[PDB]
Amino acid sequence: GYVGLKNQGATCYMNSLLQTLFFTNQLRKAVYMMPTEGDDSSKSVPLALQRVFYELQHSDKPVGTKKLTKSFGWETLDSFMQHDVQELCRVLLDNVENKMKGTCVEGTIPKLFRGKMVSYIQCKEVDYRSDRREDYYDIQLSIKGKKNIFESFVDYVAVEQLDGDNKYDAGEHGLQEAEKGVKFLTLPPVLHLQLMRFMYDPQTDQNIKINDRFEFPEQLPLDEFLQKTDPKDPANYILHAVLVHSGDNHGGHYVVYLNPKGDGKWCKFDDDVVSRCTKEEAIEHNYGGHCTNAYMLVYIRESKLSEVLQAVTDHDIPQQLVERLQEEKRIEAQKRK
Ligand SMILES: O=C(C[C@@H](C(F)F)n1ccc(F)n1)N1CCC(O)(Cn2cnc3c(cnn3-c3ccc(F)cc3)c2=O)CC1
Repeated sequence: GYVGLKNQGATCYMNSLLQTLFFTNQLRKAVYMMPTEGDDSSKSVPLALQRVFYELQHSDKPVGTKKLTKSFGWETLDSFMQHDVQELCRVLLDNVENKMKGTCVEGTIPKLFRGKMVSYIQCKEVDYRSDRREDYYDIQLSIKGKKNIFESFVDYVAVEQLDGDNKYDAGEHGLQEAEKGVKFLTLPPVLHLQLMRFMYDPQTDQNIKINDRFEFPEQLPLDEFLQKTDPKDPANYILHAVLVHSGDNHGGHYVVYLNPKGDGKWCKFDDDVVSRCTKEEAIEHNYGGHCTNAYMLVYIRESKLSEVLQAVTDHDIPQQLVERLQEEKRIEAQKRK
């Protein structure tokens, strides 16, 4: 049923992320609604994303991404090497949130992808506490020395002591013994997790890939990490996508596994070749140990699954957008002949 993206070795994780976003159907529908009719054919990242999405949705042949990469200005070999995957996501989703501003789909990116957490300092021997709320669109999880996603989460919210050299400064009170930590207030409908497999190394001043075993489940209960649970919306997550990489460097092989409709029927998207695969190939096989493994995972909250993955028909694509892309295709085929 699904079509691939053309191979573009220098773009590393880009293709895998494009598919991930394409299959967040509620995002996709919102993308098709952006008022792009006036945009510049070659400078508009919102237009270029609509074009990629349309073509992934209608083309029988593998879809191209050069107009997209031009639009957001990452046209060099090391544009992709100087950035993390989530930084690409931010560049894409921001352009798109901004273009949806003032429209009926304003607020769609925050609604899907944004959560809130509290970061806090608590002094031990005096009453003074500081709470600060931060929003996040993604979470970077540590995997070195952790067996599984559960353990990463426990480490994320684990309390970090501050004393001796590392003491905290409590103004009125003094420098003080304290505890530092984070808790989640909310977890969004679509949860983007990056795994910290690529880490700086001082002993050799260079980033190295860590290929250790790291287990992640199909079904992920996260109530334990919330500051306050909701008994009417339990934080149960369902695995949607597994972004995978083989080898040790930016020359390696990047693929993504998805179960697009949430029903546990999986596929592997390996640039232009899309094929059915087993649940075992998408999940277990990419734990690592034994250089092929996952560096980013997408989960969808169970109570939102129906909404996030609502069907998208061609009726959901304004005809002004169809005509403009179909005219582009007409003229390319014309210069071709
Ligand atoms: O495609 C690559 C490079 C290749 C490597 F082999 F050249 N790579 C493939 C897998 C992997 F982990 N790195 N990357 C895209 C995937 C990547 O962004 C995942 N990632 C994301 N954020 C990280 C990683 C490590 N630390 N952080 C991080 C942590 C906190 C923060 F505020 C910002 C970034 C990380 O490994 C790491 C770099």
